Amino acid sequence: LVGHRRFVRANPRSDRFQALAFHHVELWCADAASAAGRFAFALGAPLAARSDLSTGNSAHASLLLRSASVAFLFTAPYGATTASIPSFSPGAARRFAADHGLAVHAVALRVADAADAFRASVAAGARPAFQPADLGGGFGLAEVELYGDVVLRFVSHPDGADAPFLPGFEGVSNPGAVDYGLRRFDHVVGNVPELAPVAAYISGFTGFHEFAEFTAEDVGTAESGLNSVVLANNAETVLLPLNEPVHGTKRRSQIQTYLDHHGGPGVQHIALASDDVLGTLREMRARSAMGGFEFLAPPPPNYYDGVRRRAGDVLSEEQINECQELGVLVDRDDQGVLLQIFTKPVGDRPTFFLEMIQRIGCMEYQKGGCGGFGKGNFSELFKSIEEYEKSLEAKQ
Amino acid sequence: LVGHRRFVRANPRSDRFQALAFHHVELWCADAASAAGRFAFALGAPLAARSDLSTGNSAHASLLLRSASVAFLFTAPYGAATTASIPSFSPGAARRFAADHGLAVHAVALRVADAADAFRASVAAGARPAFQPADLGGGFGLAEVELYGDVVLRFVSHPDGADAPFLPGFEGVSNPGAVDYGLRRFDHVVGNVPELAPVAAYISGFTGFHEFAEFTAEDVGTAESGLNSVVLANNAETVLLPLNEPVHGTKRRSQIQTYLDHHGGPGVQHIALASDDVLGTLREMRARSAMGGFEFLAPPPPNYYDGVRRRAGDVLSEEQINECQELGVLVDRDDQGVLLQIFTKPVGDRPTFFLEMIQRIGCMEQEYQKGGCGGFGKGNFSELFKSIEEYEKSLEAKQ
Ligand SMILES: [Co+2]
Ligand SMILES: [Co+2]
Ligand SMILES: [Zn+2]
Ligand SMILES: [Zn+2]
Ligand SMILES: [Zn+2]
Ligand SMILES: [Zn+2]
Ligand SMILES: [Zn+2]
Ligand SMILES: [Zn+2]
Ligand SMILES: [Zn+2]
Ligand SMILES: [Zn+2]
Ligand SMILES: [Zn+2]
Ligand SMILES: [Zn+2]
Ligand SMILES: [Zn+2]
Ligand SMILES: [Zn+2]
Repeated sequence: LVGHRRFVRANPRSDRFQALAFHHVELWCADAASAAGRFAFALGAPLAARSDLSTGNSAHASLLLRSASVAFLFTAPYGATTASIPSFSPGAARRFAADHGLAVHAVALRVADAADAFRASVAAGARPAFQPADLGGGFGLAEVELYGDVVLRFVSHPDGADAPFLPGFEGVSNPGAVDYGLRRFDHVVGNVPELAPVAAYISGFTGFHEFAEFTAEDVGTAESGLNSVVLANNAETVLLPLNEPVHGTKRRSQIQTYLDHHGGPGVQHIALASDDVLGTLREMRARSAMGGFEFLAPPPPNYYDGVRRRAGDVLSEEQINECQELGVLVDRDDQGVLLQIFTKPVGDRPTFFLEMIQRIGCMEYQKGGCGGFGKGNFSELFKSIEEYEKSLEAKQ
Repeated sequence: LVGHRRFVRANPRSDRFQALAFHHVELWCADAASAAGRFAFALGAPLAARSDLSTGNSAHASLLLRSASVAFLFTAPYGAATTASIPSFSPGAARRFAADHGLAVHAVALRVADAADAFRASVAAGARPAFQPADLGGGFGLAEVELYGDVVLRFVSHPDGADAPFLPGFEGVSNPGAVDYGLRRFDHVVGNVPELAPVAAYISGFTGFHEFAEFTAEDVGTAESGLNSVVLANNAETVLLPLNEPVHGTKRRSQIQTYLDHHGGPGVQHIALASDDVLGTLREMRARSAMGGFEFLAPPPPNYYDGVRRRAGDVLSEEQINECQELGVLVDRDDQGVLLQIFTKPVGDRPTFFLEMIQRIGCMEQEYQKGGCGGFGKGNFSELFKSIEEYEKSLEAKQ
């Protein structure tokens, strides 16, 4: 690493396969009904598809939530040839729940062809997880190891909006379901003990290029830190941050806390983009009291005087005041404005959480990664988590 | 067993300890947050208390939901033991439980006069011990015995008190904007077992709970399947514990055997939550269905509701009967009480555990309702049983 300021952005467009978009993210669950049901109301992502006993699948229970291009898959084992996801392992899924509580199993990329992505990845050092399979109807599926037991899943299928999530999934449209304006996955972040081997491995087999980086001096506190690199596809629409702890500090790094509590590497957080995040957050906050998500404590009021100074030329007073009311973090550069906020942990352990983001700018379609990653927001997020961890420590 | 019609109601008040009320039900989870979150908005039972890392407990993560006297506890192991608020918790047993059963009830808890007394009287009358009595501090007592399979009967005792915690070490939660949908109390908790006779003898034996009602396959079965049921009751008939067994040799598998097969042994099949306005409650619950709330079994056909008009039209308004029809509520009536009952579809992934919303109308006697008002109805049970059988058939058609 050289640090955020010294990193010269480039884009060689070195992808080894066509990484078109995030397709979905799959959580392996103790109970898919419980997780999907909670997430549906908490995020405004209505049930869109199911594959389970009611669809003839006795191998696994899968529920798909959608908010526009946000697609969350919740899969749990029952107590085989009927599986709609042939990579599914009941034993592994059962162990996963015990090992982590709620957490991400698979990060799915839509690719031109699953077999080609798999072949190109494995020829450039990817560890195979699931050999390519024809799912029928022109669908391809393959998986390789991403970090720890999280897999990178390749999905290919013909263009067409009649297309099922996957063959064997049955559509759902609930009378009176609503969304809260979530549009797409923005980024998916992994925590690992050692960054350099994982970054080399993933960039190696994907051809994904460095989009950004952050050292402890960029985003850490007096007491703790991390190092981060973000890998990106050619269009910089698929963004995969990677964090490692830094050791020898006054406190333990929140990334090491994660590894300790999670029981190994995994997805720390998933960022969900909205075209009006302030509106989205108003809806999500209304559901907080009745089992929805909560948000990390906002910065003090003086922060929001800074937001005026730094971003008052792009954001209206109405938006800035709403940012303050909702506890949103604001960062800007010459291309974009970043609005970001983090939930409290979404399961039992202080591990996995979610992020709501809006990128303002770079209108052309919007250019991928508009506004990049904000050093200012990053350092506030990090401080936020550190403070959260201290509160937990204060009650021992 | 002689069946519902020939069974002669008698209350010997033979409780071997003071069974004051249901206190809570505990679900052991691999993921407590997901279940508690969904249940909170599905049931209108907001988070009321927690014991977890944020309260200094590094042994288990516990969330308590409350709607008035309805109290659901969700507990999961963390990935220390001295920081537990529930000293009977075992991370190993909870992990095996979740792997074996998925989302399921582990503990049925009664408020008793004293936990040690309940345990002592229970064990002396044959109860299999699960957790020896312990003092939790603040005058709280906790003890456990085996109920059926892995499910324990938990005894909780504590002083009468305005702002006493659920259990010592649990911190209060009050969300601004929290609401409830009018659920008031637990009505009954139902166990499915392979053989009713030994379990009924065991529980009645150790508790001194008396027979409140019974049903045979001829009472409630279909042309293709059945069950047998007995209901046990405390002295006040406020704590009601039905027990179901399968009947064999029929054209289809009993839904009770379906439960055992998919659960992997005996367990809690369903829990009935009472409301003083179940139709009002159900409207609220149904408004949440589209966004991840619970769903309900399909209503019976119109001719059934022509039935409820003839059977109960004298004591129900047309508005109530019409709403029962809209919502798929089943209606039964005896000489004392009217029963309004409806079942959810399975509440987790497996077609095992489900919930019931019930209202009992009558037996008003300050102002209090007599326990067990309306008893259990042969009519409603038959239709609930038929609903499950129909549900199962829809599942099988998709193979
Ligand atoms: Co982020
Ligand atoms: Co019932
Ligand atoms: Zn794992
Ligand atoms: Zn490997
Ligand atoms: Zn810790
Ligand atoms: Zn910058
Ligand atoms: Zn900045
Ligand atoms: Zn005592
Ligand atoms: Zn005594
Ligand atoms: Zn078991
Ligand atoms: Zn049989
Ligand atoms: Zn089955
Ligand atoms: Zn009767
Ligand atoms: Zn009747």
